[PDB]
Amino acid sequence: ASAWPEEKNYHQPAILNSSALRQIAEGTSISEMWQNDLQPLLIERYPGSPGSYAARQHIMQRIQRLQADWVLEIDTFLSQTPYGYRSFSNIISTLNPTAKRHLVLACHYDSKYFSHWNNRVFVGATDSAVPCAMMLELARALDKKLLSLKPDLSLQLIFFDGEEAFLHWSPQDSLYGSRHLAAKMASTPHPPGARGTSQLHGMDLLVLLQLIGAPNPTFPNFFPNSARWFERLQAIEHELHELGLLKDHSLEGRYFQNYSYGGVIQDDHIPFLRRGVPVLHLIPSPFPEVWHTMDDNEENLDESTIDNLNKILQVFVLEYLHL
Ligand SMILES: [Zn+2]
Repeated sequence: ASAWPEEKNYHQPAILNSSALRQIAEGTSISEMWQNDLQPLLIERYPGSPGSYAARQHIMQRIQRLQADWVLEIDTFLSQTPYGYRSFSNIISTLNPTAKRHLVLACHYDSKYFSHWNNRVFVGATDSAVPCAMMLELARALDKKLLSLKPDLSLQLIFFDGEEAFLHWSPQDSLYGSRHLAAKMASTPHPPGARGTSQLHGMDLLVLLQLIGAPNPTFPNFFPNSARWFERLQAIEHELHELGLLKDHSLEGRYFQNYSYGGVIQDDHIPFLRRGVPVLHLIPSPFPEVWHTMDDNEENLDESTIDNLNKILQVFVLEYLHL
């Protein structure tokens, strides 16, 4: 009986030096991300809408133009909703599908349904268009390094559909895509041909980004079994800061603060956490002031903060993968 699913417990990062850190900082472009990945997502995209379809096409297109060998899968299913049966489509983007272990980054690409109000449309800029754009920018910025993966560990990105409740949150009205994907991966043998391990045993760590893009975010350390990874984000932020690689940033107002949070926050990670998957939940506490209002738009996004977080995340990913 192989003990490979236990490898994640001991996996250590391969830390980048100063020179490598300046390279990562210089290799990501907040303006390119803004125009090529984010703006096309700032549209009404609740499940089943024409916008949902457009969002999904945009995401698959931006991934397909890259050199790395991404394998795209659309996981489509039906679920009961307050409005009756509906169709949903998760987008899964994987490097090295038969690779036993994967570091997983995720966000939801749907936008909460709201009828038009005084000609205003809800586009959920921080929730979660920016997290989506950040994942695409990461795939783009690290493309050359990720191409080299073509430790049986690789990378996977998941864009969940239907994270939002159609009405207000309830156990049955919310997290449609993730409750579905979690159960699916929990009952899918992995790697192919395996006798007793599933795709969930292969998830080294689930890094879920939500509500990112507002000013002064503060991310607490939610789980003891991922606490050492939270610490790495703290170390990275601190070193990028000391090297002068972040913009309009101070240690007093650092994003990753030494402090926990006992309460449960409902999000796409829940269905995975309840099946034993380690989670690093990158959601700030408190939530952006514009949370679930028509003001969660482009105008209220803090550009340098997103840029800083892009650098932190890309470094975290390269260190995890030893790239
Ligand atoms: Zn939301």
